[PDB]
Amino acid sequence: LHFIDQHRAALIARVTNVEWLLDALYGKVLTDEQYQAVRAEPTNPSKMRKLFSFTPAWNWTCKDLLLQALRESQSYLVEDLER
Amino acid sequence: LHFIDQHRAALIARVTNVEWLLDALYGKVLTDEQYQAVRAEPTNPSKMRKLFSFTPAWNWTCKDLLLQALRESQSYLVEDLER
Amino acid sequence: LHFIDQHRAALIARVTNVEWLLDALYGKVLTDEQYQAVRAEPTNPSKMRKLFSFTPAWNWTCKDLLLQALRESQSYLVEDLER
Amino acid sequence: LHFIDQHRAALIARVTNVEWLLDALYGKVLTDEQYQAVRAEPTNPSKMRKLFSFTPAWNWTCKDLLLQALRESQSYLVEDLER
Amino acid sequence: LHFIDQHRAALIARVTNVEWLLDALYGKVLTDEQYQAVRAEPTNPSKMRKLFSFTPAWNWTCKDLLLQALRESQSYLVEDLER
Amino acid sequence: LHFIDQHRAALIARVTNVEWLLDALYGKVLTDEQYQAVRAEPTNPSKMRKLFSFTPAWNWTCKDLLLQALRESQSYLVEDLER
Amino acid sequence: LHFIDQHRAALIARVTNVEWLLDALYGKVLTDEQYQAVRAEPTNPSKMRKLFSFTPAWNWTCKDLLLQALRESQSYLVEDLER
Amino acid sequence: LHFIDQHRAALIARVTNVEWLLDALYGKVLTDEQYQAVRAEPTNPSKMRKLFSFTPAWNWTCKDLLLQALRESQSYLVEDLER
Amino acid sequence: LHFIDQHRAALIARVTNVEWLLDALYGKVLTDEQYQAVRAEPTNPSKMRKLFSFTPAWNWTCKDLLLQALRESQSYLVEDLER
Amino acid sequence: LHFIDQHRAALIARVTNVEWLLDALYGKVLTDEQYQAVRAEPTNPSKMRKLFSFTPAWNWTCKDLLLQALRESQSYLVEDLER
Amino acid sequence: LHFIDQHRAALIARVTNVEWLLDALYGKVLTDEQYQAVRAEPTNPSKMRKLFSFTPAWNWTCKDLLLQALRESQSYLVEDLER
Amino acid sequence: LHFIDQHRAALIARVTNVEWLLDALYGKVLTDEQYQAVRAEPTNPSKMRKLFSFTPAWNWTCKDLLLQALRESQSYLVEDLER
Repeated sequence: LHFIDQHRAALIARVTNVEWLLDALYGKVLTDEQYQAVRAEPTNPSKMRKLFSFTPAWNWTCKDLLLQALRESQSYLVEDLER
Repeated sequence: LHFIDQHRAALIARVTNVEWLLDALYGKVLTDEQYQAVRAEPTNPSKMRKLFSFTPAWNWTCKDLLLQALRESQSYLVEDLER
Repeated sequence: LHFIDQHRAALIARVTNVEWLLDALYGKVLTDEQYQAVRAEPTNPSKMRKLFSFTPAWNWTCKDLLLQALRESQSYLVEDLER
Repeated sequence: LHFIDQHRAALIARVTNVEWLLDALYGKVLTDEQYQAVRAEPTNPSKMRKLFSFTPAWNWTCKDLLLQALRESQSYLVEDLER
Repeated sequence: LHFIDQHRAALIARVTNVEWLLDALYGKVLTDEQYQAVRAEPTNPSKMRKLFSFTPAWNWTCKDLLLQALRESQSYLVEDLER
Repeated sequence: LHFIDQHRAALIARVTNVEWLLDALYGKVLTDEQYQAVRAEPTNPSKMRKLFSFTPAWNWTCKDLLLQALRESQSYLVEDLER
Repeated sequence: LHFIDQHRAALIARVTNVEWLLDALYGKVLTDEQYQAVRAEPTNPSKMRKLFSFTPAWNWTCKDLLLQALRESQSYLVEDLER
Repeated sequence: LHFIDQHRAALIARVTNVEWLLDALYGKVLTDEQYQAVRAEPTNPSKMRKLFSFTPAWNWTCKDLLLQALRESQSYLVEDLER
Repeated sequence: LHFIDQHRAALIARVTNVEWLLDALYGKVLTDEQYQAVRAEPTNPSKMRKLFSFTPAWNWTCKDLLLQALRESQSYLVEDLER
Repeated sequence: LHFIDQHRAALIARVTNVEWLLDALYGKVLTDEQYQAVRAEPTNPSKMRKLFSFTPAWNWTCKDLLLQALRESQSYLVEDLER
Repeated sequence: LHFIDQHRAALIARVTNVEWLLDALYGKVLTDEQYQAVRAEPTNPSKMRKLFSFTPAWNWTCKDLLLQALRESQSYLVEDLER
Repeated sequence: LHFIDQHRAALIARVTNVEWLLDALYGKVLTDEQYQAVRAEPTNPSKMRKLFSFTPAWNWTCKDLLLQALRESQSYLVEDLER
């Protein structure tokens, strides 16, 4: 939801595990060519920037799934960020 | 805590026992694929580098547990470093 | 078949023996340079992803043989996954 | 023949091994400068788009050679596509 | 079961008889090649760590068999563990 | 000849004496650094795969010589395999 | 035959006379270098493991010969185990 | 000479020992930085492609030296090649 | 200071230890994203070029620290350099 | 103290009794895992090198105790060395 | 000096004792991290390549010291090479 | 000379007394570490291989001395082999 958009800078500068997020979000909201497009990007902040460049085409449900994926992957990160 | 960040270079260049540290930190702050990635790295300083590249996503508690693990494993190392 | 696609994440995150999958599937669906490329990848989930990136060109028969290889290798893994 | 342009979308979306096609077609119809031009393109669908962008300058013989190269590389892919 | 996962560090740090464990687990869960791979590992803790690296593919039954093997082999070790 | 390629998986999974083959094939088709590289590999199936990863450069005569060495060393193995 | 791999653990754990067995199996399926290799192990279980690691290359005839050798050498073991 | 570029695809697909070629050709036609760049290439066919990417700047003498290095390294490979 | 700028070509072509320089310069003049970006660059001269690309934004003090790092790390390299 | 690293080559090349040294250093500076790791090393100089690879993590006190162990254990070595 | 650079291929392909060379060169021209990096390299020619990758930063004195170390270790090797 | 490496396989497969050879070649060609390393090898053919892997650094004189040692040790072996 709006949480990921309200903390764009922190998500860009602090996410360390993009691989699990891409695996979780594949097929339902990510098409494959986008998967190889974002995967070939060299460094983690750049991959986060590329991934969030595709958000404006998403609905509430897509952001909800992304937020759930972040909570499942790094609960401590979102817990710190919300505080 | 801030200790491991302020002494990053010394931690990279001087610590020698990494895989015990991974076992101590496994299951709470590191996941399985991250464990495999950090373990396959050949040299000890490079493994420390791979581990430290994962720090930015961590909160205060993760660094606290890491400091506890280092104190438990090499008390003499941290004792010398803090001086 | 569709089984490997609809459990893509589980195959990425849980398969531990990729070597026998390669040497069994060699000569019919993977060529030499592809085998060298997938084998040089360091970590097991990363090799799984490298192999799965080649799937979109495959037919029903290739996925059927791949599934048969999984069933022959780890019957328990596929048995747990299907449940 | 007409197979490659009548199924342009499938070739763009499903070809996974492009370097074998490139070096097979090198020298006879492909000169170097566009070889490094296409080789620097990051993801496989994009390289397929770049390669297909040069097709309007090809005659029947060149596209027949390309079809033969595809048949030699992945017989299963063309067999599925023709179906 | 979950017992071997919740006490992973202690099982790594204390188990000294890997030989009879590998003998008992051969065939039903363990094939020849990775048995050879684990048998070439120099130290006992490293052998346990390599063995545990292959657990994510296991189901409940495999973990139960491993727990039974540990109970049969070292009653004192597990008896210390639950307490 | 084609025999060693058509049963590649069986050769990977069943040959146990790589040392005599390496001694027999040294000098004429094996180079010194090649021998050092293949000898440093830990496990027998991995050594066999390292050896077969270098076969595509071989001609008919080299494969025939290797098959002759196999027949000389383990006649029973090739006899069972051909049946 | 299937007997030796059906009860591998008990054979490792109970058989006590290895020198006679190696003498019986020498020359026909065991090479001399294998003979010194297996002889160098300190304990009886280690020698038995070194021998059994060489079984995957064996055919039915070799397993039958080994079964006959064990039957002729240690009867009490075979009738006790088969029950 | 023209031999190496007329058989370019075979050289890409079948050369297995490129490291000796890099060792021999260093200092006279290969400079340090490109040697390091090609040395970091993952797979042997990719190494061959990277090395041949530098050919258009070579004269007859450099190609002759490379051909002589191929002959002295793997006589069987070339001998099969022209035939 | 001006020393590193006046010998730019020598620093690009002769520096062999990039790892310790990045470890030393981290935190004060290098950001996290800069460290990750430079760390993924394949070969040492390329990493030197990438590091020098950000120099125009540096003051006298940053170049002084960089020069001190070079002097203490490899005294022989600089000592040859000004001579 | 600083004595041990200034004569590192002679310490590697001449020390013959390692088991007693590891017994003396066990527990206070040496953990069980690294004890097993160093003890499994084949040759005495190699064991010394494995031990010395662990020095950078040590403080003055650990080196002082190791020096005392050498002095009390082998007198001829140190009495030849310091001169 | 220039001697080791002019005979680089022979040094790569013929040196058999690397560890003594590293111990001789440790401390004054080799740092700890480089020592660990070269140590993990599997094969002797490959460790020679890794060591020679660090030459460009060296001055005349460092190469002279390396030449002296080779003369001290294998006088016969350099004696044959110079001829 | 060329005699020992032209009959390398027979030397590996038939030489039975290595301790006398190491005593004869100690010091002049063999270093202390080299002697300890070759001694720790368990089996005689493996010891012969360990010794022969160190021959490429030898000149004509070392090979001549080794041939003289073999002739002095086992006249029957060389007499049979030369035929």
